[PDB]
Amino acid sequence: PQITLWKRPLVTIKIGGQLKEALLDTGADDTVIEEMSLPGRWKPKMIGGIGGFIKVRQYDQIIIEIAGHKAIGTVLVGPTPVNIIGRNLLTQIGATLNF
Amino acid sequence: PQITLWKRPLVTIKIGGQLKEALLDTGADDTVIEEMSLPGRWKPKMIGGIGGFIKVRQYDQIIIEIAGHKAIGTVLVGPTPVNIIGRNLLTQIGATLNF
Ligand SMILES: COc1ccc(S(=O)(=O)N(CC(C)C)C[C@@H](O)[C@H](Cc2ccccc2)NC(=O)O[C@@H]2C[C@@H]3CO[C@@H]4O[C@H]2C[C@H]34)cc1
Ligand SMILES: [Cl-]
Ligand SMILES: [Cl-]
Ligand code: NA
Repeated sequence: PQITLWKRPLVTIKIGGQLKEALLDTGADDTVIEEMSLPGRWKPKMIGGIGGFIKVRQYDQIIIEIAGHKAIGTVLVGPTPVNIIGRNLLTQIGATLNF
Repeated sequence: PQITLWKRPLVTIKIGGQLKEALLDTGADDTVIEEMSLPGRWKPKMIGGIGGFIKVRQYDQIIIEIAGHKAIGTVLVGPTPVNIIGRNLLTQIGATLNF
């Protein structure tokens, strides 16, 4: 699709068999999701947002569908105000910015 | 142009007679610039994201040139760690996300 930006670019994602809403976020290097259960081991990560640095849990090689497109990659879990799909997964679905 | 997302989508902007580097950010409703002077009236605002809230000054009807494309709108000024071009101005330059 071609997504205009008059409204937030919200999509449905599927992760762990569950549907969630998330924002397509070119300003995010990484994908950050609200608290949820994921399989496997996690690693620590500090990320810096507009209001400072939070701790998240980094899970690698997670199956995730984004607007019907299949991806497999890193998901950060923690106290984000919105689920954000960052560049690590936007690249996997072939997303570009155009003007 | 077509901008891939392997790296941060940074562009040069012209704002208030100054050149800055800013991120084309589909996850930002609003445009947020590091401390600078702008002309005209402003009012305070609180904006939130990862890490919490920051206080900014809201300037309306500010002309910005974004990668060569002129656009007018509201600009928030304050202690952002990165200059962000949000949806309020991305729409005006005709930016879309495509996959
Ligand atoms: C009302 O207007 C606005 C304008 C902007 C913002 S916001 O900046 O909070 N934000 C909103 C998102 C909903 C979180 C845009 C986002 O695209 C930031 C932009 C941004 C980049 C870098 C520093 C501060 C802000 N990205 C970022 O949080 O990415 C993570 C934070 C860091 C950065 O790269 C990774 O991506 C994830 C996890 C890591 C809030 C209100
Ligand atoms: Cl505006
Ligand atoms: Cl349009
Ligand atoms: Na003004």
